[PDB]
Amino acid sequence: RGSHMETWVLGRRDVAEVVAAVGRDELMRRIIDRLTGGLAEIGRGERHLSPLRGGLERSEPVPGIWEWMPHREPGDHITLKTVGYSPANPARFGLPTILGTVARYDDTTGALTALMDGVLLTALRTGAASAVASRLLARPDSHTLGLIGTGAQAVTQLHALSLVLPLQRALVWDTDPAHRESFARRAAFTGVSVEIAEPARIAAEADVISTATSVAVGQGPVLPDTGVREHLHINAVGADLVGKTELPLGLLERAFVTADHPEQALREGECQQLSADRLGPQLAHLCADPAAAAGRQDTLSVFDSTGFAFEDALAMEVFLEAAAERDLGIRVGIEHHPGDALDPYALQPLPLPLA
Amino acid sequence: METWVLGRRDVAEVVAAVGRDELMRRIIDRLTGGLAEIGRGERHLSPLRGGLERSEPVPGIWEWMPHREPGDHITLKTVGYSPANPARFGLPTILGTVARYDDTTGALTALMDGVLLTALRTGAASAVASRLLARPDSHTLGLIGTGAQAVTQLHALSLVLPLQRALVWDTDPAHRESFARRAAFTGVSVEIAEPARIAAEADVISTATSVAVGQGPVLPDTGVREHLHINAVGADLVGKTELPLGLLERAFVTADHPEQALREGECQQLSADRLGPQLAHLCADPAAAAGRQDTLSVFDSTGFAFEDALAMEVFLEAAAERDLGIRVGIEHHPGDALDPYALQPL
Ligand SMILES: NC(=O)c1ccc[n+]([C@@H]2O[C@H](COP(=O)([O-])OP(=O)(O)OC[C@H]3O[C@@H](n4cnc5c(N)ncnc54)[C@H](O)[C@@H]3O)[C@@H](O)[C@H]2O)c1
Ligand SMILES: NC(=O)c1ccc[n+]([C@@H]2O[C@H](COP(=O)([O-])OP(=O)(O)OC[C@H]3O[C@@H](n4cnc5c(N)ncnc54)[C@H](O)[C@@H]3O)[C@@H](O)[C@H]2O)c1
Ligand SMILES: O=C(O)[C@@H]1CCCCN1
Ligand SMILES: O=C(O)[C@@H]1CCCCN1
Repeated sequence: RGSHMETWVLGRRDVAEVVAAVGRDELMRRIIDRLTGGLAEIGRGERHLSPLRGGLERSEPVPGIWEWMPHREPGDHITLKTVGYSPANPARFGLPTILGTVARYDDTTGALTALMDGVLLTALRTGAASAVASRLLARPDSHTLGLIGTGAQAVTQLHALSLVLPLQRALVWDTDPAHRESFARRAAFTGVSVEIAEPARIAAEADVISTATSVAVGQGPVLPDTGVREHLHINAVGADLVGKTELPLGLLERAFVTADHPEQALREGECQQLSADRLGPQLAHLCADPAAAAGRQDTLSVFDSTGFAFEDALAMEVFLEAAAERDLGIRVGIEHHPGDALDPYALQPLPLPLA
Repeated sequence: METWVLGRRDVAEVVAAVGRDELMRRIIDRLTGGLAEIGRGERHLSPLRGGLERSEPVPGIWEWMPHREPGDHITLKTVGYSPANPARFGLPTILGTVARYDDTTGALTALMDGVLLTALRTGAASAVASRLLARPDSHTLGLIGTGAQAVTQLHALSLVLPLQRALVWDTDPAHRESFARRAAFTGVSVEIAEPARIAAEADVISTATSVAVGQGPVLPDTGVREHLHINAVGADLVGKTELPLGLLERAFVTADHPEQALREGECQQLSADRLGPQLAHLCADPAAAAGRQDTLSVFDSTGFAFEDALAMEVFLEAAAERDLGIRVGIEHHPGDALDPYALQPL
């Protein structure tokens, strides 16, 4: 009837090809630009924040969560990221803590049209979001980045931030000695000099900090409440379980705090520690009217990052566009579309080879 | 390492390898056993499902349906209800897929079609309820709505009851016209008949319509047989019902998922205290249904992810039997877990 629909699958080999072909820096800039425009759209009321996401707490081996994150563009498509936070992963299985995929469904028919790896895309859009926030809230001559947690997100935090700020040094800490010791290797491609530094030194020297740890519920802060530079900006990225926090309450209460997604942040971000009156205007507001950020670069600021599906949808479109140009991915007929729409058993087998 | 994907050609090859009747029976058996586990408190009903409403071209909804087995895997069905699909697009109303993820690590280990699977487990669920609640000598099936679910309703029921004929109705003439062809494989003779006649003559009815919210009922309260059992299958949007209230109030009603049915099924029209035991309890203790076969009964079917997990497991086993499917490395598992740009050869 209509032309046969199939699901366009970009797995790990194609996603690697997009990175090699576009270039890491260009790909990240594309994501930054698309996020910036989309957040400003939300800030103008032209689009909406994603609905709250849902999830299943897992107790074992270590407390974790598996979430589904929908975003609908009415009449167009529905994006659904499915993603696990499993922080025993790298230590028990050799896997990323964050493992997921992103799928797109036609909003008109419901058909699954595309499916791709969520691991790299997640890391990219999360670094991008910190870059968006830091352009607005970090001093534009920031030279020193601090990183607490030097696992996966840390790599793209450094990368994104190195594209928007004149970073000269990264001072880095992880409670796992092997993970902080390998960071420099992982960070080499950015050109930014790396030094292992304890949290107190990070707090004392950084212009900009990103916290992105797997700290357990009840076990923060990961950055001690000591001396910070007056203009410090922090991207508080770590987040999973209710009860999981990274920053000291005291520090938050001296900061201009902006959430990506306030309803979410107030339940599972750093803002879970705060009453709502202690939040400034949300990131989308700042994107749409950057004058709202006036004077905030020069005093303490916190971006409370939690992640939401709109970010995944935008990043996925960047990937799909680049994959379309470069002829990447496979086409798989996953859904059964019977030749008679009213007959579940109108099934077509694999054609016979020509003998 | 990789994701095992079973597509449209592979599910065709499953049905051929197993046989339509046998595959249905396999699903009926797994569902019976699984429901009984729930009825004994050994497994739990899936959590309430989520959804996004869609207004164009006609009202529908797209839903996500999770089921966790703590420690093995998480099943997620993603499924649309888009009742203009057949007439506008030549696509099924119900269009979905079912994915399996490892509970421990979160990885995506399998992905398959949800269209056949949904039709089969939904037929199966009615067969489960009907074996308990229809007269065992039922010979006449009634169908209101003769779209895709009606096919597997007839099929599954034909396997647990000695059906000789089906009396059928659809508000779309072209859809009631084609039913006999879609049903012919079962050997059950088909006759088109108005809803009042189906109500008077059927031993067992399944309602599975894409009726709009507030436009029920699809079966009139016009006189029924004493022993009638109804599988009330249709549902999607809150405010959608198929049965007349007067009939529900006189019935022994069992729900697949009571909490869900009270919100989205026929049990929307009832209070919790009026329901009989849930279907899981009846499967755990069939003796609890004694005598209900001979009086008016309704199974309020809404669909829940546990049924999809169980059906998916049947497909996976059959496909493993025959090395069916492809394996695709979708997820980027960097050898270096801490490097999202560690991609990936050689
Ligand atoms: N958009 C978002 O805001 C977003 C997106 C992706 C991930 N995340 C979250 O960011 C966090 C990090 O993810 P990841 O992929 O980098 O995980 P990872 O497991 O790759 O890295 C986490 C690092 O934190 C270290 N760590 C644990 N406790 C610490 C402490 N007290 N101080 C310093 N280091 C500590 C671990 O040793 C590990 O190396 C998680 O909480 C995750 O859910 C958020
Ligand atoms: N487990 C469950 O209970 C479960 C599972 C799958 C589908 N469903 C539901 O079953 C319903 C049918 O799904 P389908 O896949 O067969 O859809 P379909 O579109 O193939 O068939 C529905 C049929 O209903 C007919 N119809 C509409 N209004 C009617 C009326 N007032 N009287 C008689 N016929 C009418 C249509 O003309 C169409 O032929 C949907 O609501 C769907 O969401 C339930
Ligand atoms: O938005 C994200 O992708 C992450 C997934 C893990 C939990 C928190 N946020
Ligand atoms: O359980 C199911 O698959 C169907 C999906 C559509 C809404 C009604 N229930």
